[PDB]
Amino acid sequence: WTATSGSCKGRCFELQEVGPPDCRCDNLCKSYSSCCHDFDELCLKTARGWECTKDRCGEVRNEENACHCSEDCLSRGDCCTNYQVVCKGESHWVDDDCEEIKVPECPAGFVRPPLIIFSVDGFRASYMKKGSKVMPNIEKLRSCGTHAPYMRPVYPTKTFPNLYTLATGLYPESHGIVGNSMYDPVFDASFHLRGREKFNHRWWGGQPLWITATKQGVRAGTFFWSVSIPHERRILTILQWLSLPDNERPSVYAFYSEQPDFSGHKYGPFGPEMTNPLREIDKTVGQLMDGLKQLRLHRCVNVIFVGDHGMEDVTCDRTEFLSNYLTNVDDITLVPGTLGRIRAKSINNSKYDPKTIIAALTCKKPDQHFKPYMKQHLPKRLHYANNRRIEDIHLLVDRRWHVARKPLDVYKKCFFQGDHGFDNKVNSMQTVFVGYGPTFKYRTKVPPFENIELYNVMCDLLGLKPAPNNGTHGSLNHLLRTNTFRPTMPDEVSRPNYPGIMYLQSEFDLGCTCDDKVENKLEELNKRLHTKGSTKERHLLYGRPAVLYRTSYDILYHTDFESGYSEIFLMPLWTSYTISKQAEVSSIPEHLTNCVRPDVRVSPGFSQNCLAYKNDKQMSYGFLFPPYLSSSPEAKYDAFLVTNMVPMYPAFKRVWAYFQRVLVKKYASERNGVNVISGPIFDYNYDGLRDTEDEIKQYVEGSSIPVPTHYYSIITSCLDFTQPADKCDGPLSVSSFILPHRPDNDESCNSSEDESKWVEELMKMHTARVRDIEHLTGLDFYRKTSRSYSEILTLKTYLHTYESEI
Ligand SMILES: *[C@@H]1O[C@H](CO)[C@@H](O[C@@H]2O[C@H](CO)[C@@H](O[C@@H]3O[C@H](CO[C@H]4O[C@H](CO)[C@@H](O)[C@H](O[C@H]5O[C@H](CO)[C@@H](O)[C@H](O)[C@@H]5O[C@H]5O[C@H](CO)[C@@H](O)[C@H](O)[C@@H]5O)[C@@H]4O)[C@@H](O)[C@H](O[C@H]4O[C@H](CO)[C@@H](O)[C@H](O)[C@@H]4O[C@H]4O[C@H](CO)[C@@H](O)[C@H](O)[C@@H]4O)[C@@H]3O)[C@H](O)[C@H]2NC(C)=O)[C@H](O)[C@H]1NC(C)=O
Ligand SMILES: CC(C)(C)OC(=O)N1CCN2C(=O)c3cc(-c4ccc(Cl)cc4F)ccc3NC(=O)[C@H]2C1
Ligand SMILES: [Ca+2]
Ligand SMILES: [Cl-]
Ligand SMILES: [Zn+2]
Ligand SMILES: [Zn+2]
Repeated sequence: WTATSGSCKGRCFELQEVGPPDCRCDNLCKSYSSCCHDFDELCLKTARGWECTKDRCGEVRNEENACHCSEDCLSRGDCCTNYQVVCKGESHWVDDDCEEIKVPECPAGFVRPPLIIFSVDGFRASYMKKGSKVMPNIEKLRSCGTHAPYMRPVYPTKTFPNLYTLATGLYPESHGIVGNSMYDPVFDASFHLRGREKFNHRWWGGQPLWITATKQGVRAGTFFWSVSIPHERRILTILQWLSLPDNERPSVYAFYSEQPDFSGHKYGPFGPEMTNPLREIDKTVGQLMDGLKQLRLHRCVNVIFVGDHGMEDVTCDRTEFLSNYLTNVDDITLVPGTLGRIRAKSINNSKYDPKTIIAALTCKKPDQHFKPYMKQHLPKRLHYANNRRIEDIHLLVDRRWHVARKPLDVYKKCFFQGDHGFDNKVNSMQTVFVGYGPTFKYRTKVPPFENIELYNVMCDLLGLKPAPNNGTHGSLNHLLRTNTFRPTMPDEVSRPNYPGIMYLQSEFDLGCTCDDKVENKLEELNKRLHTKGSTKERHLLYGRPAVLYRTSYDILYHTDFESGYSEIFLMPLWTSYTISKQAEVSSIPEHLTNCVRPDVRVSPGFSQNCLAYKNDKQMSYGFLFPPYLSSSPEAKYDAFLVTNMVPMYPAFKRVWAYFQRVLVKKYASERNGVNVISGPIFDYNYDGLRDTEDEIKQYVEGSSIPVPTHYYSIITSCLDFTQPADKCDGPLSVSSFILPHRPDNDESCNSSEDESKWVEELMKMHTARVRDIEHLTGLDFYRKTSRSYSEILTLKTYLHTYESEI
């Protein structure tokens, strides 16, 4: 029960939640069955429409009307948004030439520029050019404010996961909303778009914008609107709130539209029936902007126009069914659609074996429109593993496709031509961002960015201190006229050692051999200087990376490379080298194929040994700086030092050798030299963060040599490619990857062919931001450049997608 029969009179859309069992007069009361008897009557008026007409101007105030055209209307703060246009001969906001907003132009009482979030659902990024003829208001915001060509959602590209990421600056794995449908195995409860479970606060983690504001003394408008409340009402409600007295008036507001997503599901992203939903949205933006112009706020408010995700062509006939792959289809549960998630049907069966499930789903059809992963082996750029609500088995589905359990689920559980939720680098999933206001720049285009980054920015605009999030604060400073935030480099925690020659050959008993005895007054002081760092500014162009945790490590210098060697992990944390466009590839000579040499700078005790790799049949080794790319036969001996050595599965050595022998030189060709930094990553617990010495779960058999989970590389050159990588005067260009280090190549269905048909496709799939690598290594790159630090934080958030132009 709820004794809900008090009044809403004078309380229509109040900002507080009053104590039960009283009656409420806010957006959630409809959802909670808690509204006052008169709520509909008073708080949802519709009489006479939403627009003034020439025969209403200066009328008798009739309280029952939806909005007003009377003389007192501006004072009451409740006119129809076109009241000035009809009754006072003022022009629409779209019709005015935009004039730069050099300073905020706010009425008295207004301490700071308000922020209005205008969020639109399923608004595909290509709509801004393709629908530009039927969206004159939106086009003005875009062209006069600050806009990206598109904005990147988070995976899965679904509604609830994206709205709450916008709200928090968190990955879905961190905020807890990992899909529109979820099973928590500890709650033993399910979360769905339909029903009541979603109303409990235990699902929603992190701290969203409106809570962050509240706790810091900034009043917030609503971020939930009933579907039944028409969009015209939503706007007048926001405009009413802006009219309130100073100490009652919120600083941050939200408007949400269900369109164009609701139609895109029925008609597909470009159906002819899509023109009217785009017409609708542009009117609502017109109404808001005319409304702000009325109350003198259109040169004072910051507006964000933003989408949750895009929309792809998807139909029933493009459904892959699991019952065509698995005999035991009734011992699994599947979360279906544009992404697949599998768990056991019953916890009782300990016979349920994820390995057999994955084996049956791997490369079984030449056409296969999905690929199975254990969640820990998904690309790290999706950050979709670390939550108990994400099932162990995941299916990445091809764009334009679906997966289901059995055919009966499709025709009795065709009505649709659109869907979304695919991999977040897929063009059709990209969405929009426009910023318009005093605090944004004027007629400015910025590079595409991720939606995780907007939390920090909306905090700046409101003078708040952002709760801990996954954005990189400072990386979007270039969108703003003036910044609240001045970013600074983290301090180095561990300074390196610089060992000289301290050990004799005969002190080592590592089980390694090499043909290196056969070998001057000229050349001895030449290669002396290389071990002392004479060519440090050739192979290490942006400073040594900084180690941001407490450890024990050595810098080691060579003619062709320089490395950060960990005494704790017995292998380098990072290896840096520059391959110029002129450089040549050469082969490993017959006598040096088994060559591994002790390093006289590093002790036998803090060194790897050949014996452990001999003992381990499953485990061979590779090298971080590639022998193939040695600058001279004399130099090559450096590449074989035991301190350049890393553990690698034979299967992985195939991917690695082809990267080192073919791809590095080809990049150097295209990019006018490249500088590469490569290293191991240890993330056994898949939280996306480096693992400490006492979290290692795998060692090369009988050794203390830890086994990396991934291997990374960062590849940097000059954005103006007419300048060589190592003599670049301005901005830089980068691409990176995080290869999973796996004992098989089951992920690449074509792997039995030559490496040239598959390896590059694999690396493309595991593309990465420098910032992802920093989280996983505890390192900090690009310490010493000529570029501003804001420009460097942008560089670090960059992701090279290998998609063609939108
Ligand atoms: C993206 O950004 C986010 C935010 O910055 C990063 O996530 C943070 O990472 C931290 C490191 O993992 C983590 O810090 C821990 O916090 C513990 C307290 O946790 C609660 O309080 C915070 C603060 O309000 C709150 O945010 C948390 O919310 C989580 O949990 C609730 C309910 O369960 C969820 O509703 C919510 O969605 C969120 O879940 C997420 O995080 C949990 C873990 O917290 C995951 O399991 C989920 O999958 C989900 O992603 C909590 O309510 C604190 O107690 C910890 O301190 C222990 O550990 C450290 C390190 O050893 C140490 O300093 C302490 O001594 C202490 O040790 C004790 O526990 C150890 C482990 O069992 C053990 O070794 C000892 O024996 C001790 O008993 C710890 O500091 C922080 O909570 C999250 N924040 C969020 C919001 O997720 C994220 O990493 C970033 N991602 C990337 C890729 O960079
Ligand atoms: C109603 C119930 C399901 C109980 O939960 C709620 O009320 N929420 C659940 C969480 N939430 C959201 O994440 C949410 C975010 C946005 C949003 C959009 C863009 C930008 Cl730049 C920032 C944002 F914040 C818009 C609309 C929205 N819609 C909601 O519904 C609210 C409140
Ligand atoms: Ca980790
Ligand atoms: Cl889902
Ligand atoms: Zn959506
Ligand atoms: Zn949708």
